[PDB]
Amino acid sequence: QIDKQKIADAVKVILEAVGENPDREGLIDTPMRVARMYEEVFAGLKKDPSVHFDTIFEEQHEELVLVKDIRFSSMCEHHLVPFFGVAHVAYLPQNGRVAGLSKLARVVDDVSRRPQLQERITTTVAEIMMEKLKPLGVMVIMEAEHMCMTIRGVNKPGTKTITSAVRGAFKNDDKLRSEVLALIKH
Amino acid sequence: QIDKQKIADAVKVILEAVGENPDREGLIDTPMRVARMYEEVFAGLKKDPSVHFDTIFEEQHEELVLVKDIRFSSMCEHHLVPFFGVAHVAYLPQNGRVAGLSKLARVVDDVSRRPQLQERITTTVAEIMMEKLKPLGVMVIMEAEHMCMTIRGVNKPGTKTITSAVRGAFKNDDKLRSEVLALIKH
Amino acid sequence: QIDKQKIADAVKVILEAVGENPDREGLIDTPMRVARMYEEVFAGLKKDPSVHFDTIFEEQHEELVLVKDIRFSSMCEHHLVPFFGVAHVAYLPQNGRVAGLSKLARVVDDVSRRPQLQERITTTVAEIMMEKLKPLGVMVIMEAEHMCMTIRGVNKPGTKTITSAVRGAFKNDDKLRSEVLALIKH
Amino acid sequence: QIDKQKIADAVKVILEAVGENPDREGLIDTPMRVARMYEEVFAGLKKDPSVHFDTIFEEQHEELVLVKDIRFSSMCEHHLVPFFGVAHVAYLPQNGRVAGLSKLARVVDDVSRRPQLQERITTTVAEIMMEKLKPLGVMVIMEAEHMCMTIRGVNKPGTKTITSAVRGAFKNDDKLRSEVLALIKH
Amino acid sequence: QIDKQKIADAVKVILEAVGENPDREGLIDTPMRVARMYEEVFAGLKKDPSVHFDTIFEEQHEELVLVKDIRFSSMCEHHLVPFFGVAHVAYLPQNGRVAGLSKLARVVDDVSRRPQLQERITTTVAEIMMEKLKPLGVMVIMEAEHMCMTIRGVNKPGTKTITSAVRGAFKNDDKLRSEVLALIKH
Amino acid sequence: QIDKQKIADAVKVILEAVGENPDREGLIDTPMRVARMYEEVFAGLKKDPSVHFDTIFEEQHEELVLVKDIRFSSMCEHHLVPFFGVAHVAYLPQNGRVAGLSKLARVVDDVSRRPQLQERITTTVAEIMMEKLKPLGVMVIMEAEHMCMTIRGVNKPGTKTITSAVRGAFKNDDKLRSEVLALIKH
Amino acid sequence: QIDKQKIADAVKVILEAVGENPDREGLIDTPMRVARMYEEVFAGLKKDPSVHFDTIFEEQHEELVLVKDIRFSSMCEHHLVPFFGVAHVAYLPQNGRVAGLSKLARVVDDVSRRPQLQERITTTVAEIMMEKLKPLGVMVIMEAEHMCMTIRGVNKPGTKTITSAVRGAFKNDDKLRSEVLALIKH
Amino acid sequence: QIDKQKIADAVKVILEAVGENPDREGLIDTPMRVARMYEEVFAGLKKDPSVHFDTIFEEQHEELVLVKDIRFSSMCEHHLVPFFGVAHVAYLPQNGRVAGLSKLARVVDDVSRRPQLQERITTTVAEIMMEKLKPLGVMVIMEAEHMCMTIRGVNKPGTKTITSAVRGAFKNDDKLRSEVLALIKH
Amino acid sequence: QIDKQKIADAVKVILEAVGENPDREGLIDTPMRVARMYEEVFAGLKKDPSVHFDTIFEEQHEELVLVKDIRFSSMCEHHLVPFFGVAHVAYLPQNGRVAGLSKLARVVDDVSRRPQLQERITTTVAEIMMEKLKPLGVMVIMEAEHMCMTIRGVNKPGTKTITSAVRGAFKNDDKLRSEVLALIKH
Amino acid sequence: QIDKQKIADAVKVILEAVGENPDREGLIDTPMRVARMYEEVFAGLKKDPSVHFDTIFEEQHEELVLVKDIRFSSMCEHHLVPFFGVAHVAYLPQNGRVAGLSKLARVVDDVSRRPQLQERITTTVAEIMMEKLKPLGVMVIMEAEHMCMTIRGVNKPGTKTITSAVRGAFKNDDKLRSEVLALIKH
Repeated sequence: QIDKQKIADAVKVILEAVGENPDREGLIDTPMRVARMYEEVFAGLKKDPSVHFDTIFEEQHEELVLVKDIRFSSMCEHHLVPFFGVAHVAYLPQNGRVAGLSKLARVVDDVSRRPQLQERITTTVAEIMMEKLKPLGVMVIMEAEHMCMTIRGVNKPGTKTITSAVRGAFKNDDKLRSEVLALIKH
Repeated sequence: QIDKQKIADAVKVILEAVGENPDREGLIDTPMRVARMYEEVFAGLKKDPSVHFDTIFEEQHEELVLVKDIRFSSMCEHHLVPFFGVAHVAYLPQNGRVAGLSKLARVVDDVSRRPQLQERITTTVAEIMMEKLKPLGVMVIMEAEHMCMTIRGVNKPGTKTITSAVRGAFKNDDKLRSEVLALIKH
Repeated sequence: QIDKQKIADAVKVILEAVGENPDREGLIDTPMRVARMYEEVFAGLKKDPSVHFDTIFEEQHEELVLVKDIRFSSMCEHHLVPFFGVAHVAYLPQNGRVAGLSKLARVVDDVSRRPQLQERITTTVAEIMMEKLKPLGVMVIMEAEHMCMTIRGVNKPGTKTITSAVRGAFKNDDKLRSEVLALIKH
Repeated sequence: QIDKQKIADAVKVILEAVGENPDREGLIDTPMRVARMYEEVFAGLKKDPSVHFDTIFEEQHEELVLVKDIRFSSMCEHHLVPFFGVAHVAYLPQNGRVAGLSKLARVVDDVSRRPQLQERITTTVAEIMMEKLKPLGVMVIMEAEHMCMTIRGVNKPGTKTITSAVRGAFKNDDKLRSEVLALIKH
Repeated sequence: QIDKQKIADAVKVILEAVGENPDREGLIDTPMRVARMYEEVFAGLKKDPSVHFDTIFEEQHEELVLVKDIRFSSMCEHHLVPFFGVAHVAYLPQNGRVAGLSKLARVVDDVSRRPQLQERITTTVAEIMMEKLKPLGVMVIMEAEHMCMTIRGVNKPGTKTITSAVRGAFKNDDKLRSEVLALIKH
Repeated sequence: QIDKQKIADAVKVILEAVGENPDREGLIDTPMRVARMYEEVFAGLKKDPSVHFDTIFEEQHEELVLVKDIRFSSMCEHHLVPFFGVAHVAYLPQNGRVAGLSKLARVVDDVSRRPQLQERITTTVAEIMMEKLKPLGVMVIMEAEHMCMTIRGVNKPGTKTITSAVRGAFKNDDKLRSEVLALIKH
Repeated sequence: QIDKQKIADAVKVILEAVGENPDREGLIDTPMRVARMYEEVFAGLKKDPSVHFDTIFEEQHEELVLVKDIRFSSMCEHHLVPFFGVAHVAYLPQNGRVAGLSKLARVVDDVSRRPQLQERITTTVAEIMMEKLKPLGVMVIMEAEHMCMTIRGVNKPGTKTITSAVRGAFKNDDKLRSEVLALIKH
Repeated sequence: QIDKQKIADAVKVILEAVGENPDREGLIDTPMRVARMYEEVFAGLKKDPSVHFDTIFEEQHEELVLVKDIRFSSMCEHHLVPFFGVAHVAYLPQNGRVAGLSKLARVVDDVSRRPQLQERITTTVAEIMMEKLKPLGVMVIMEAEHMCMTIRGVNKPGTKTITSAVRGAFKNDDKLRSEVLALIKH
Repeated sequence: QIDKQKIADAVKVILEAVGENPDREGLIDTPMRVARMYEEVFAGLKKDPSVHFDTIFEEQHEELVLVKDIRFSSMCEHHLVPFFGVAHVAYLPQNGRVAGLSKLARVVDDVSRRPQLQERITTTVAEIMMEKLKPLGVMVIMEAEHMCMTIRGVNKPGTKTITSAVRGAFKNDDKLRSEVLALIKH
Repeated sequence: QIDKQKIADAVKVILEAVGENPDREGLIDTPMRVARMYEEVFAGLKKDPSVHFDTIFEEQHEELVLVKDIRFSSMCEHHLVPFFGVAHVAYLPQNGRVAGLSKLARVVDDVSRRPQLQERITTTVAEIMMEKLKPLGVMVIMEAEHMCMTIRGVNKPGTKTITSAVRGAFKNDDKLRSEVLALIKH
């Protein structure tokens, strides 16, 4: 349970401090709206994201699985402004241990819903999968645009950041990485 | 000069309140970074945006000028989260009073650099142009994506908001409005 | 409070009736999953979708607002299979009554979360807006693909259905309707 | 022969249970429509999909054949909601045994017309080909969007699942797999 | 029931006449395959396409409905070679009479499944809708590529033929036609 | 010389057999039109397609030549319905035996102008080039859509079939094949 | 019959005059090749292009027919270098007089196969249609790129020239012209 | 003839003044290179842009001619930095006076080859055409990107400026302007 | 110096020989226009293309440089009709010898401005770069459309010819060739 | 602090020398505007671009990070005219040393804000990243259009120059380079 009233009070202080009128009609509810938003976008601070893979797995299957264009969003920890884009998750199941698709997506969301670095989301999702799924390998790629960069002095809209994490077989098998990348293009 | 320290204190309170560890390496400078960011993105609170048109050029031309796909960003006043996209600005000069292209962009930026509604940015830019350029008419269209919407519970990425403001000749000449809209399509 | 157990029993009957083995591993949890899904996608049956506009902002703004590409999904009432696409909502505020963007999206979602016709979603959204925003006018357009049609006998993938509802000023002002349509193309 | 009446009764129970009015005009025929739909989309439960290859053409051609962007749809067995996209099927004929294109498509359709996992459709198609075509190798790739995921709480529209099955020469020849993937991009 | 054997005999004659060897492996079954194909693509000769309407529900709904990008194919009556593309069907319901979307598609198919002129398919579909739906108006547009043209001496691949039929209100209201055309672009 | 009258008679029989009125205005000339069309599209039955290379130009150039997006059409031998698309031809010349571009196209056309399998067109073009040009290697890729599949019960519009044939150096040099494939994407 | 030898002698003179060696291997046959090419591309000098409409189809159809993206090429009369692109032809049939598609294309080709101005091709095609089809109106649009301009003098590759001719109803009905233009833009 | 040496001396002074080393390898030849560049890009200062408009008579060449996507570049007179894009020129011939297409392009180039405002290039081109062609009307549109704006502090890459000039019939006939705009979109 | 009058006399002979009226208004100046055109497009016959190739010196720079999408045009030596498209030039500088961009383009133009084969342009540009830059290697790719093929009997518009030449390191390093190809796609 | 007056005097001399009237309204302030512009775009002459590298430490993160489509602009040192496009920067962090994204962009800008060669910007950025981040390797690619080439006699708009620099692991690992290139295309 987040203390929304405490956050709201801080937001009000911020608004006064930047030279705004916190009592004007457009801002009256902003403090609480910001609080509610933080509650939602930082909910992952209160959750172990690995729990979604504590579940019964899907019917046995032994070949590459790739789930691509999984939308995500997060907040840069440096500036607390959103960054957003897609994640692509590929892996080689071992002994038929396959992840429910919606569980995958929940991991990405849960890891994301806290102040982050894209790099840390990428590796964490890869680590959780290695831990919980014990596959022959995993490859995670994330692609995102950072407002940290679009709205600020630097002002570079259209810049995409791309992170990747390879574990297990994907670390040593370039042909496999290469196939994943080809399948992700389309 | 805004009180950055005061803002930083409030941000720290927010980080504790959401359940984060404000002393961890990735957050230690976040309070001050957010304060410096707010100083930059809300600088417009301290500026008259109309000053950029205190220099206008006198060459004699009476026909339509459209500047399209001017990038902008701002922060929704409801949630203090960025929205960003493009502005298109069209006007009918008279007495050859023409706006420098960079001056136009500065007006858009200055109006934008405060907590805003897209609607209000749109009309303000239009009003400033009527006041300072005294053209036969102006038409302003803005197109933007709101993170207010993409990162929150509602979760609708790809939603675009489009606003417009017409003044002078554009208000009564539908053919003219129509031509502008065709030229903006591209 | 939906009787999920009852639904699950009916689903199990359906699975037997189509010639499946409801006791096979891949189907054992299907009855309850379907029940939980129905609870979610038909939640709108228990909600008044108009409540989201019980809070409205007063600004001094009188010009066109268009929110386009709002993703939605629903279930055809004929076949209980999903249809999905986008809604575009345009309105002319009256007396500065402006809708929060997220409130708009919520209305679309809530109206959508029940067995539907696309036509009815379109008009209902429009009606709710006229009633709760009291704008000069509203125009709602929806564009969607129906699985009723992609998977089933007609087998016409790629077919899009487009519905519209105009009220108030949009009903009588063809120029205005025309401008909305141009802005929606881009 | 499916017991449609039994299904229709169960659907009526479901409609009552979710809080709908089964007697309203839009729903009166829904129970039977759903029954007829299930009879069609699950027809594959009554068919051997391998019969379509009981006719094969013998012309000494030994090189790669790829049939790409074969539309398919199916119903997830977990939620009985459609998933749909494209299948790509590549094979290396052996002794000039070539598949009729329409026979290929029929196999995909027939395997699909039952409650499924994408993975199982992929491998089943591949197995049927190896068995009935006896080619040097087969590669099957499927790309699909699951409504299981777009309409439910998880709410991740745009997410694509990609499955693959390689047999014979495609299992050991990475260059060949690579060429197929290039030809599928375009 | 058509006389497939008769057709097969004629096809065999055609194959001998063009200098082919009707006994070679690739052609042995061609006569009967062509017969079965004609039975399917010319099935409309045995059917009344008007029987599919009206699946008319009552809504209280008076606004435009457009179903676009309905795939169709037919055979030119001049050369018995396929032409194919899309149909777009728009109407203004009267007294809340709405057409099932799939019923619309079936009408297009049925009218199409016979030797045709694109022009005739277009008007026939429009007439059937006026007769059976009794709407305020209908507009039908078809867009297609003719192999009559792509494979023959003239050899103009990429040529599209576009036909239209307007009835009722669409005949007199250019604004309405115009809106339909805008919605069909996209 | 083809016996057009004999073909026309057979076409008339086919029209009666399918339940059409052969004497209606749109069909009266169809029998002879179809005969003249068959004369044209099956002209290749009377031609040696290799004669176009009884002509070569000695330049002493040894590097890759690729002619891409050569339009072709043909008739499936299984159903006598058109298929059409593009051919790409690449080769490594040897001793100034470069092929005139129009001579290449003529070979494709000539091989195509008879009842065919896409596979056979692909290999035949490749064989003719090896025989007549004696290059270090050849690679032929064809991409086409089959009406065999778009207009019939299977009904899969947008399906493309891709065939290839490699000879000489292209058979052993995967890097070379790969480069060709890259150059064909653009 | 044209005097190819005379042309070949003139071409040889041209080659000498520009400082080329007419006896080198690549040019030996060029004079006769250019003669044969001129015989083909200027064949329209010997043909009445109107004869293709001496056969008309009668069916009582009165609505708009548009044939778009008809490829053509011609030679500028100013420089004898090719220009090429597409023609779009729209007409309103009168008393059911409809043009065969291939006949239309032939007219465009025949008018084109002589030294031309794009403007003249456009009006000539329109005039022939009014004369031979006696429709309520015709609209012809041509779009082309001129090598007159890409290789020589302006050196402006990508420049398109667009010409139009309206007759009959299209001359007076701007809504109709407008609809044609919309249908051409897809 | 320009005094290049004088320009080169001034450029060298500029390089010293900005803190650069004019003797370093990369700058040694820069002063003369800048001089030669100015000679080329400002050559229009020494020419009468036209100055060269000869026409030919064609019959019922009274209809619209549009030359679109004419590439141009120029230098802003405010900053002496390039701007570039396309010009579109449309006119209604009078009495069959047609412009050579390349002559049009030359006029654009020549007017462009001097320090400019986009507005002035636009009107000048329009005026020259009215004076020298005496058409019923002319419409000129230019679309360009200004480096004045992409490289400087304002920093707005992607911004396009669009100017237009209408004379004669285009000034009073909105339908005509509209048709031009539609044809320019494609 | 070219003898333009001699060429003009030969062109006039050609025009009479093809059955044209050389005294009609559109053709009166054509002989001289064609002469002036040949003077321009064959100017390379009088020029050494290597002579203006100057290098730029960047000390120690050794990494890949690619200049892509360099427009060129030329005339096929077989038919004297234009072909045009793009050249891509990649090289590995040695010891910091780098090519000025405009110098590169000039070499391409100069080699092109004579009757050519695409292959010969390709290798010649490669050779000149080995000679004048002495790089570690060069790769040249050209992509063009030939009117030799679009306007003639063969009639295959859209056909692209692609040539390549590799020297030095690009000859033995397939990875490097591959990277160039990837960079050219975009 | 650069001597703006000196620069302004030189610019005035340049304007006279090219044949312009420096006293005309549009040019009066140009000299000083150019001076102020040079002060801004060449500000990098006074800064060390390596100072911005405040790396961030994330844990032990060792996997690929790519920041792509970073907009940049600079001035060619040869002609002092802008070139602009994108930079892509990829690196393999060592010991968790990661670069702030905005810091990366600042380095690109600072290196760019001086007369440059694209090649030198590319290597300098790469060097700075090796020095300051000490990663396992870096790859920098830049893609730009040069006005040096678009506005001048050579006149080749659309030409892109692509430069690269590889250090550390990217120098020896072609698979890695290849993966970066794929991710940049995407």
